[PDB]
Amino acid sequence: GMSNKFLGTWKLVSSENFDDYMKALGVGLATRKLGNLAKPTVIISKKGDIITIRTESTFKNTEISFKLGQEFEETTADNRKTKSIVTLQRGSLNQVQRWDGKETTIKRKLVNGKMVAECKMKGVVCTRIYEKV
Ligand SMILES: CCCCCC/C=C\CCCCCCCCCC(=O)O
Repeated sequence: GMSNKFLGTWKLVSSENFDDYMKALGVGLATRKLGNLAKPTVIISKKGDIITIRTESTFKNTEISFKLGQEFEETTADNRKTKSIVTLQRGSLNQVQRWDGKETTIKRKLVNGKMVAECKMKGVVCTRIYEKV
């Protein structure tokens, strides 16, 4: 299952191409300006086979709970209602969100003890690096 090295609290330390990623999602300018300033913490926890990913920031908080391989309904930070799934691939925790015939992926992987989130929508690739805190 998911590595126990994911469990705990993570702080954003770098974000590359997030504005274009949000644009691809249809997020408007005022929201993007606050999203570009946000430096969230992400808390990953697990109870039995249920994994929770909680994001906290001044602007927006989110939380998802899921079992690997089991599709669920999600509310995203920008207020999309998606059909989502999280699965593993080579230890990467990979999320897909679907809605209105569109798709985005967020792949969260451990790299030298950091957590790297690769976020893809259309041709846009955004990379967000987190330190464990
Ligand atoms: C919730 C805190 C960050 C987002 C703040 C701006 C709010 C809405 C715009 C849409 C953002 C959707 C992506 C959120 C980030 C996913 C990748 C990650 O966990 O780093």
